[PDB]
Amino acid sequence: LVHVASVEKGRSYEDFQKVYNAIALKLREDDEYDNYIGYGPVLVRLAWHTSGTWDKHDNTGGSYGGTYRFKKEFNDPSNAGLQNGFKFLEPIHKEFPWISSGDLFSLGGVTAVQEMQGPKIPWRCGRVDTPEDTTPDNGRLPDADKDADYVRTFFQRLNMNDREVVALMGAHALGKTHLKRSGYEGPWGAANNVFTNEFYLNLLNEDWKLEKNDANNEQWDSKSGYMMLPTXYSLIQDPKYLSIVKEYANDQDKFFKDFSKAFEKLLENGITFPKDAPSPFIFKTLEEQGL
Ligand code: HEM
Repeated sequence: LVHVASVEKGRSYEDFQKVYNAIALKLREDDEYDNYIGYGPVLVRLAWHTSGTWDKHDNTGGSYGGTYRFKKEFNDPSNAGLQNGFKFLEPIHKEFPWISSGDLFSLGGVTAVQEMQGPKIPWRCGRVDTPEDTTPDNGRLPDADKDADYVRTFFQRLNMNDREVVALMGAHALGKTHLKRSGYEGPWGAANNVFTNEFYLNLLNEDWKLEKNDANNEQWDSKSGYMMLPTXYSLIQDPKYLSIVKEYANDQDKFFKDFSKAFEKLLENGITFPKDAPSPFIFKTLEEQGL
């Protein structure tokens, strides 16, 4: 199918800035979640998993239809824990019932990145909810126990090249793995709820050991108490990925710019924006608005 963006009737930038603000205010208020990491990371992951089901070959999946609201997708084992992000967004949707589910899930991720001091991420409205039978089957999100060739091939399905992959993976500065959710345990760094290039610095600078965690899975652990998934560590095992890791470890602005482009692309894959659609919105943070 073709999925044509359709602006929620009569809405404009100010309407979406209000939704942004409500997400951002709740992010600030609900500070205790996940041992005081807060909801930013899980909202970024929800935006990525609701977009990352896309298949360029036939335009199935993707952010357009908001299909995570259906049980097949929210019960995907790959999505274990994202219910927390959905629950966070439920009072936002109740207050703003006119936004589509795909617009809300993707906007949650943009708002989280920006409020965590990340780059501005331009965002377009107009995803339209689609019916339950359009929900993609489970198994389209990536495995963590694989190598660089797996990662490279996986992301071709999402039309991402090596630079886009390495940039997107820098979101693992955020949050942590949780053993009961994914079979992996630990944070990738210390600044768990501030968006920086720390993922790359930790890859290069920590001393990593290949260990088994208490779910009997291998992961790479540092004495600082950080971890990398096998797929994260593959970015320094593959020589093409390694060069880009070093680039982003040495240039915060370049990582921000590249992440912003790749994340917007991820959130817009599958969507056709009419020629006379609004331009992408760049929302002000609460801090910029003095809120
Ligand atoms: C090869 C690709 C990737 C794999 C295998 C992978 C795998 C994982 C795994 C296993 C977890 C832990 C879930 C848990 O136990 O809570 C996780 C968390 C996370 N992922 Fe990734 N991921 C990948 C790419 C991405 C990308 C592209 C983004 C977004 C741009 C992303 C954002 C995050 C975030 C923010 C978290 C933390 C969630 C929290 O703290 O609740 N990941 N990922």
